[PDB]
Amino acid sequence: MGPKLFKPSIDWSRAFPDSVYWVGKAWTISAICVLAILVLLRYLTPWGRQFWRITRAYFVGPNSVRVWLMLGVLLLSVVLAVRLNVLFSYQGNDMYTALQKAFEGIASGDGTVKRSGVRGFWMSIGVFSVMAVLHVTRVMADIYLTQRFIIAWRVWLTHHLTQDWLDGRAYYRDLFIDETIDNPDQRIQQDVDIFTAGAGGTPNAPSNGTASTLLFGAVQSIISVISFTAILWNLSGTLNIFGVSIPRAMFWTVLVYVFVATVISFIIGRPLIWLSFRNEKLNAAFRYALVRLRDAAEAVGFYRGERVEGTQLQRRFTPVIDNYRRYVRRSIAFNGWNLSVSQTIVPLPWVIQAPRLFAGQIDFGDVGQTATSFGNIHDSLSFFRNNYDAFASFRAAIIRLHGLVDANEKGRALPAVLTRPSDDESVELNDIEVRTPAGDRLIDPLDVRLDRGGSLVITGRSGAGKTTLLRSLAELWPYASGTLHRPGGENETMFLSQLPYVPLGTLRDVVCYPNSAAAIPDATLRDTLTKVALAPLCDRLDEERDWAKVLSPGEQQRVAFARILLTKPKAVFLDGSTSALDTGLEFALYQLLRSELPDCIVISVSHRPALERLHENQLELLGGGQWRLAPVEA
Amino acid sequence: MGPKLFKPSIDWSRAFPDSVYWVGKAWTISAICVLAILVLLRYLTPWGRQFWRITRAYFVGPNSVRVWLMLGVLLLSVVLAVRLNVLFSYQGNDMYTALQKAFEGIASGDGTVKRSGVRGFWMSIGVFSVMAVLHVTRVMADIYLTQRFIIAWRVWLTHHLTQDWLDGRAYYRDLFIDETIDNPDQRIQQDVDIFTAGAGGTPNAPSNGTASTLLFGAVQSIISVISFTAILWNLSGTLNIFGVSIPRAMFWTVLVYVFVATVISFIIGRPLIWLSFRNEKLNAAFRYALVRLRDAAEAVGFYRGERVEGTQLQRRFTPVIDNYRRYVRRSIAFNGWNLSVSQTIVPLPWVIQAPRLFAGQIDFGDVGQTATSFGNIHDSLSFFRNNYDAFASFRAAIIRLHGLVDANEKGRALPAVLTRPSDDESVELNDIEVRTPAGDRLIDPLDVRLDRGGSLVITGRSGAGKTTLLRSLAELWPYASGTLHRPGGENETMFLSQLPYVPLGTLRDVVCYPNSAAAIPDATLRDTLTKVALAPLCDRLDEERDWAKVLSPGEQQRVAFARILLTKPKAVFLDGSTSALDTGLEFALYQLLRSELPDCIVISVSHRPALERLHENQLELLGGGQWRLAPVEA
Ligand SMILES: Nc1ncnc2c1ncn2[C@@H]1O[C@H](COP(=O)(O)OP(=O)(O)OP(=O)(O)O)[C@@H](O)[C@H]1O
Ligand SMILES: Nc1ncnc2c1ncn2[C@@H]1O[C@H](COP(=O)(O)OP(=O)(O)OP(=O)(O)O)[C@@H](O)[C@H]1O
Ligand SMILES: [Mg+2]
Ligand SMILES: [Mg+2]
Repeated sequence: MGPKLFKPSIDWSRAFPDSVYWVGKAWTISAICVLAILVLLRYLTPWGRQFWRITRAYFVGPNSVRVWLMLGVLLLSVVLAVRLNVLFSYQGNDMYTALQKAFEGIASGDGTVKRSGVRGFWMSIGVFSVMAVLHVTRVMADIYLTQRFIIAWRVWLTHHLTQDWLDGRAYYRDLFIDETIDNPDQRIQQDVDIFTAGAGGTPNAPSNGTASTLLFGAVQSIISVISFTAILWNLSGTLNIFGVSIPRAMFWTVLVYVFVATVISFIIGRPLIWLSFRNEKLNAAFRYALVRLRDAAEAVGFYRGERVEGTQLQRRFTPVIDNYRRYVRRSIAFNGWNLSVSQTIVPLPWVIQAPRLFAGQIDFGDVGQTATSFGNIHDSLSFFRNNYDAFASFRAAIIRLHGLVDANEKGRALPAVLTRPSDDESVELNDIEVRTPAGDRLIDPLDVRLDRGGSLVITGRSGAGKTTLLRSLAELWPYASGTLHRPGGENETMFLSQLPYVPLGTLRDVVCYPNSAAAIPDATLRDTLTKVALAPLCDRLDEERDWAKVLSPGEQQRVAFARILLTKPKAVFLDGSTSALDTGLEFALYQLLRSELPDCIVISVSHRPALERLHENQLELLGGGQWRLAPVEA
Repeated sequence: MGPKLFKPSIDWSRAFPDSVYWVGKAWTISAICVLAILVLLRYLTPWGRQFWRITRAYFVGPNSVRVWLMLGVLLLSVVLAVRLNVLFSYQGNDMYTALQKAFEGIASGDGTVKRSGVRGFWMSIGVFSVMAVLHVTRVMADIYLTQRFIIAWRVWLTHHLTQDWLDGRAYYRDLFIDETIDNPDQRIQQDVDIFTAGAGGTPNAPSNGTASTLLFGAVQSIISVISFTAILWNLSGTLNIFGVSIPRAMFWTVLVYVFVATVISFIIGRPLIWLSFRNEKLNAAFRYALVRLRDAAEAVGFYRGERVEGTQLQRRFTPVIDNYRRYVRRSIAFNGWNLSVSQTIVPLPWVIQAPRLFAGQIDFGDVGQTATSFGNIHDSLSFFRNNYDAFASFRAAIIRLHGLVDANEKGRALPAVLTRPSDDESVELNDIEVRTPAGDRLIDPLDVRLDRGGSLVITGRSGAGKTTLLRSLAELWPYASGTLHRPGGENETMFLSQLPYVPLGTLRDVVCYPNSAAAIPDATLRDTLTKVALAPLCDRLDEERDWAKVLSPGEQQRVAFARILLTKPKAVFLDGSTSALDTGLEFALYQLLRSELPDCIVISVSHRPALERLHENQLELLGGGQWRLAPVEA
C-alpha cells in the first residue's frame, strides 16, 4: 500500500527469457504422466477397452514413429496457450493498480504521483501490443496442424475396416449369426467420421481447432488448474461466519461448490446415451427403403403399386420423429441445470473482497486479478459436466463400430464343407448332406465321382433343393456335412448364378469380371465377342453408363459365355444360363464350348428336356431324400 | 463532475413500467418493415427466387393461420433480449461512477462522500440480482419454443416432396431427361434437414437456440444497432488530427472501418460455394456402391470376385479426400482474415478517451460504458462477414433441392402412347411404332384386334424387341407413336415383369401386392394358396423377415398366380412367368386359370414350344421391322 509511483508485478525484461524455461519444465512432467493416465484408462474402463481393439495397429509397429511425433507438437501448442493466459492476468492487474494513483493524485493535490502514475498506463498498453500478435499467430498456426492429423487417421481407418469386412466371405455369412447386426453401409461411410473427429456426434468441418476436441479439451483444462492455483491461494481471506472460522474461504468454497453440481449433472444425462444410439439407426433404416425403390423402378411401373409402397415409408418414418420428441425433452432439463449453476456464482468475489477495499488492505488491482482467476479455475473445472452430452453421442459411436469388428469375427466360426486338391482332374465326393435352418432334410448322404471328360445334369422338383446343393459346394452355406476333392488352384472352379450379375464400371470390366482390366490383350477381346453373336457391341467398348437396366436379361447370359472362355477353367458349374434363349442357339453354344475347350467337366441344372442329348449321366432328386443316379440312353 | 454522493443514470423505479412501453413501440415498427424487406427479397434475388418455389404452400392458404402466430412470438423473444442488453450497460456505468467517489474520499479526507459513495456500490449489485434471473428464464424458455417450429416444418416438407416424386410415374422417366440428376435418396433423407434447420451445412441438434439461426441471427443484429447508437453519438470527441478536423471521430471511424474489411471478406469466399456442393455429392456416390454390394451378396460369392470390386471402392473414394484438401486450404485464409480484423480494433476506445480522463472532462463511468458499447455495435455489424461460410453451405442446399422439383416437372413432358377406354371388352390398336434412343428401328406400324375370349403369344429373336413392346403399352416408354383402346378402369390391366419383385413388409402384403393389407378376407386367403401347391407356407403368415433372399426364384412366380386371382382382371399381360417351372405343372396352372376365370385376354411371351397348344393367334417378329401375324393349326 506504499505511495510509490508504480510497481509492476514482474520485471517485464528477462520475462521472455524466463517464460521459455517454464515451458520446458511443464512439457515433460505433463507428458510422462499423461501417458500413464492413458495406459491406466485402457485396461480398467469398459468404454475404453473397446477403443483399443478398433484402432490397434495404427499406434504400434514400425510405421507409428511418425504419428507420435505429430502428436507431440500439439502438447506444446496447448502449454503455449496456458502460458499466455497467465500473463493476460498479470498484465490486467497493472491497469487497476495505476488507475488508483492516477485518481487520488488529483484529489490529494499531488503533482509528482499523478505525473508518475499515468506513466504506468502507457506501459500496460505496451504489453497489450505484443501479447496480442502472439495470440493471433498461434490459432492460425493451430487450425492447419490439427486438420492434417485426422485426415491421415480417416484415410487409414476406412481402409482398414473394409479389408476386414470382405476378407473371408464374411459379407454373406453375417446373415446366419445369432445377434444379427444391421445396415453396414453406415458404419463405414458415416460413423468413421464421428469416431475419428472426436468432437461430438457431428462430423468434422474445417474450423475445428484444438479447443473443440474431447481429448485435447481436457489436458488444456487440467494444466490450466495447476497453473492458476498459486495465485488465489495467497490471496483469500479468513471469512469468520457464525460457528466455525474458515482459514481460507474463497479457495475452499469453489471446490465443494463444483462437487455438488457435478454429481447432480451425472444422474440426469444417464439414459442420454441410448436415446442417441437409436437416432442413428432409425435414420439409417429409412435411407435403405428408397435405394431399394430407385433401382427397382421398372417392376413397380407394371404393377401400378404406388399406394401400398406409400404406406411403407410412412410406417418406417414416424418412429424417427417420435424418437426425437422425447430426446428434446431430456436435453433441456439437463441443459437447464448446467446454466443455472454457472450463473449464480459470478457475483461471488466482488462481495467477499468488498470491505477489504474500502479499507486500505489491498489496492484495487487484486480485486480484478482475483475476479479473473476465480472466473477461470471455476470454468476450467466446469469442463467435466458442461461437455457431457457431447461425450454421450461419442460413446454411441464406439458401440456402433465395435458391433461390426466383433460380428465378422464370429462370422467365420460357422461350419462348412472341407475341400482338398485333386491330383490331375477329378471331382469326387464321399458323403454330403445339407439341411435348412428350420431343421428339415433335403438330401441324404450321397456319392458321385467324375473324371477328366464327363458331364452331368441335375433335374428335380419345382423348389425342393436344387440350388442349395450348389450353394453348399463352394464354402458358402453353413448347414452341411462332408468333404470334396477338387481340381483346385486360383480360378479353376468357375460358378454362375441363377440370377445374372453385372459390375459397376465401364464396358471393359463387364466382360472380364474375375480378371482385372488390363490383363487381357485388346486385340483378341473383340474377336471372341463375334463367336457369341454380339456384333453391334464390338464398338463403344469405352462407355461409362450403368449397365444394370440397359441390356436385356437375355443379353446378360450370352456375355457370361464370353466370361467362361476368357478364363479357361476345368471344373465349371453352371445353372440356369438359358432362361431366355430360344432353342437353336443353345446347342450351338454348347457345341462351340466343346470344340474350343476339349476337357471341362460341365455340370448343369436345367428344366427343358433338350439338354439330355449332351450329357452322359443324370441325377434326379425326388424330394425329401430319395435320389437316383443313372446313365441316359436315347 | 459534481461532488454529489451518487447519481444513478435512470431512476430505477418506474423503470419496469417504462421498459414495457418501449417493447410495444419497437415490436410493430420492426415487424411491418421486416415483412417488406422479405417481400422485396423474394422477387429480385436469384437465391431467394428459388426459395419460394420449394416451400410455397406452407405459408399461404387457410392452414397457415397458425404458422404466423407461432412465428410472431419469436420476434418478441428477440426484442426482449436486446432490451436486457441495454440495461446491462446502464447498470455497469454505475460501478465505475461510484468507485471514483469511494476512492477520492479516502485521499481527500472526506467522511461524508466516502460513506455516501459506497451506498451506490450496494445498489448496483441489487440490480444484478433481478436482471440475472430474467436472463436465465428467457433462454430456457427459448430452446423449447424454437424446437417445436422446425419439427412441424420438417414433418410437412418431407411429406410434400415424396408425394410429388412418385405422383406421375416420374420416378422412372427421369432417366431419359437431358440434364440428368443423381441419387435422389439423399435429397429427401438428409438435405431436407439442413434446409429446414437453417443453421449451417450441419443438421440440427437439440440445443440450437434463436441466436444460431441465419434468419433470426440478423434481425437480432439490426435492432441491436439502432438501439445502441443513441448512446455513443452524444459521447465521442472532436479528434483534431493533422489536416482536417473531424467533428465526431469515434462514431464515424468504425463505420468506414467495417466497410473496408467487409468487401475484402466477400472476394475470398467467392468460390467457397461450389467446393461445398461437390462434397455432398461425392459422399453420396460412395454410399451407393455399398448398398449395391450388400443385397447382391449371393452372386459375388460364386464368382470369387473380391479383387475387382476392391478396386472400385478405391476408385470412387479417393476424389473425396482430394476434394477436401483444397477445401481446407480455402477456409483457413478466409478465417485467418476475419480474426485479424476483429482483434486490431479492441484497444481503440481506451486511447481516444484517455486524456479526457486524466483531466476532469468525464468521470470514469463513461469510459467503461463507451468501451461496452463500441465492443457491441462493432461486433453486431460484424455479423455480415463472420457468418458468411455458414451461409455458403446453406446456399448449396437450395440448388441441390431445386434440382429435384424442376427435374420431375420436366419428367412428364415427354411423349407417350394415348389410351382410351373400350366399351365392353376389346383390345385393339391402330398403329404402333417403337424405337431406341440411338435412333434405330424395331417394329413397323402394326395392327391387331382382340375380343372378349381370345389369346395371343409373341415369339421372336434373342434380344431384338420383345419386352420393349410391353414397356411401351403401359405409358412407361418415351419413344413411341400411336393409340390404344383398352378395357380400362382401376385395376383392369395387370402386367407382370420379366424379373420377379417382392415388397418389403410382412407375408400378408407379399401376396396381395396391388391391393391393401386389410381389404382381403382372411378366411379365403389361405384357401387359394392350396390351389398353387404352396401348402407349407399356409402357416407363418405373420412373420417379419425380408423375403428377397429366402424364397427361390422358382417360388416367386407361383405366388404371382395367386396375385392374379385375388384381383380378377380382364386384360392380363404376362411375360416369362415360367422361367423355372418344369413341364407338367405349367399347363395345369393354365387350365386352372381358364376354369376359374372364363374370359380374360391372355397375352404371353414365351420361348419353349409347349404353349402354342393353348393360344389361337401368333405374332412373330423377324427383327428389323418385318413381322407376321397368323393363326396356328395342329
Ligand atoms: N438404354 C436403353 N434402354 C432400353 N433399351 C435399350 C437401351 N439401349 C439399347 N436398348 C435396346 O433394347 C433392347 C432390349 O429389348 P427388350 O427390352 O425387348 O428385351 P428383350 O429383347 O425382350 O429381352 P428377351 O428377348 O431376352 O426377353 C436391346 O436389344 C437393346 O438393343
Ligand atoms: N432362409 C432361407 N435361406 C435359404 N433357403 C431357405 C430359407 N428358408 C427356407 N429355405 C428353403 O430353401 C429352398 C430353396 O431351394 P434352392 O435354394 O435350391 O432354390 P431352388 O429350389 O433350386 O429353386 P429352383 O428349383 O426353382 O431353381 C426352399 O425350398 C426353402 O424351403
Ligand atoms: Mg433354384
Ligand atoms: Mg426381354
